[PDB]
Amino acid sequence: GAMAPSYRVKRMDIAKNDEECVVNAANPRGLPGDGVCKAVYKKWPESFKNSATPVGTAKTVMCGTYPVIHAVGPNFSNYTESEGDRELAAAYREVAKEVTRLGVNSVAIPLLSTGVYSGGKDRLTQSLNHLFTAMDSTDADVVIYCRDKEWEKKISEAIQMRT
Ligand SMILES: CC1=NN(c2ccccc2)C(=O)C1
Ligand SMILES: [Cl-]
Ligand SMILES: [Cl-]
Ligand SMILES: [Cl-]
Repeated sequence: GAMAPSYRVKRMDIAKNDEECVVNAANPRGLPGDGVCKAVYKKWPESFKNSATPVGTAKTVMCGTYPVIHAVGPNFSNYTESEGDRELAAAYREVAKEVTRLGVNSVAIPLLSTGVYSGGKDRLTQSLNHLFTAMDSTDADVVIYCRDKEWEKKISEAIQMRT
């Protein structure tokens, strides 16, 4: 565990993270995909051996000794708001279980079910609150990665609000 477990946000490519493991915003089929998933495939392609897993789950595959936690959030184009919310909360609970099991002191994590799984809705607050619900009982330093300047400010505000 970290001496003083924290949350931080950075606006940059999660493939360049400075943490002990990474969470991939994966598809259920273990395909290279697009966005974060494609960046993760280019950086850690070995971690996509037998990475397919159902929606609402996380599956860890090593790239050398570096753990890639493939977390599959729901695609809100396909799920109802209710069932999508339940699956999104579940994926983050499975990430917290894997982070704990691995014994890492830090993890790099994107906001699940934003971008192409958002069903065209702004889900910053929904996704980030599920992240906090799962990760608050863990003692890893959490570094959230985003690409948008306005999202950086909103995530930073939400972190600082609760300190
Ligand atoms: C930046 C981002 N904007 N969005 C977004 C998507 C739909 C509606 C509004 C906003 C993301 O998911 C990431
Ligand atoms: Cl970058
Ligand atoms: Cl997404
Ligand atoms: Cl973003």
